[PDB]
Amino acid sequence: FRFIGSNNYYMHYKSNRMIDSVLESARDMGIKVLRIWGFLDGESYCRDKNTYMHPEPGVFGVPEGISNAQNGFERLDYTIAKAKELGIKLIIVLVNNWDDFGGMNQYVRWFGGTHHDDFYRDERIKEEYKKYVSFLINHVNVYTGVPYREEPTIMAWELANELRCETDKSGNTLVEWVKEMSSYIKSLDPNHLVAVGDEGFFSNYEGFKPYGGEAEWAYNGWSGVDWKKLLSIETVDFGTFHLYPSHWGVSPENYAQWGAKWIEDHIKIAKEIGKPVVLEEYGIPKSAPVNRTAIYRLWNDLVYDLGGDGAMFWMLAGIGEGSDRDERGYYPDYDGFRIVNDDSPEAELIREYAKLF
Repeated sequence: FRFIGSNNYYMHYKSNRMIDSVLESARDMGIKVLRIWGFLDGESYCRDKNTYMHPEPGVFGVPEGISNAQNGFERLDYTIAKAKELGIKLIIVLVNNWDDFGGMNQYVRWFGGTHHDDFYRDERIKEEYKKYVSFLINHVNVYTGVPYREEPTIMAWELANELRCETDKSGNTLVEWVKEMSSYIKSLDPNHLVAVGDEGFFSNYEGFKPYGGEAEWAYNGWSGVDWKKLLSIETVDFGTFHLYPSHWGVSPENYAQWGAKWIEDHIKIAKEIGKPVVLEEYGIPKSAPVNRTAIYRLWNDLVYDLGGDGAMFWMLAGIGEGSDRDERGYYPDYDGFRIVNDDSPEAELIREYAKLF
C-alpha cells in the first residue's frame, strides 16, 4: 500500500458541504489518504468554532446546558462515514504540539503547570490525555454504527502533531511518553496502526548532517526528538516526518536539495530499522522565488524511487462558506500552502503522481 495523500484540519468542525467538497476533491484527484485532526481542546477554542470535543477535563462533547453547538465527534463521524463511501483512508491525530485547537498548552493550563513540556511528565495530564483518547477510540459513529476502534476507513492513530520537547534535548522524555501512549492505544485498539505524527528530527547521528549547513537544529537534537529511537519503539508501526524548508531556516536556492537530502536520510534510516515511512506533511510557500511545482515533483519522485510508503502535501482544501471564502469561493489560502482541485500546476502534478503511486 503506497500512496499520495494530503492533510486537512477542518474536517471536525465545518459543514457537510465543505467536508463533502474536500473528500470529493481527494477522490477526484486520486489522493488515497487524508490526515486530519481528531482534537479540539479547551473551552475557548471550542467556543471559537462553536464545536466541542474536549472543553474541560472529563468533558467529551458539548457541555451540559450549552445549546446550538456542534459536537466535534458528530462532525468526525460525518467525515469518516463520507470517507468510507468515497474510499478515502484517514489518519487521525489525537493532540496538537502547538496551541491551535488548544494543544498541549491547554492541557498544561487545565492542570496548573508552568511549561508546555509538563504535558509529557505530569501524571494528571497523561491520565486526561488517556481518558480523551479512550473516549474517542471507543466512540460509536452515529452514521455507520461502527466504533472507531473497528472502523477500517481509519488507517492509523497518531499520538501528537509535531511533538517537541525542547526542555529535554536527550530525547528521553519523548521516548518514554511515546512508549507509554502508543502501548496504551494498542491496549484499546489492537486493529489500527499507530504512529507518532512528529516532524522527523534527528539527534546528532553520525554521518547525518544538513544540506548546506542550514536548519542544523533539525539534525542536532534541539527539539528533544530522536526519530530513530522513536521508530524503534515496538508499539509504533511506521515513521512520520514533515518538511518545511522555508519555516526552518533554509535559503530559497537550497529548498529543493535540503528537502531531497531530508527525504533520502529518513528513508535510509527507516529502511534499516525495517518499518514503513511516510512524508506526511510538506510544503513550499506559494510566494517562494523557486518553482514550487518542480520542487514538489522532485520530492515526490524521490519518495517514489527510493521506496518510501507515502507522500502527503500540506494541504488540500475545498469550497468555502461564510467568513472562510476567498475570491473564487474556496476556503482561503491563509498559510500559502493550500492546493485545491483546480488547473494549477501543483493540482495537475498531484493528479499525475496519484496515478503512479
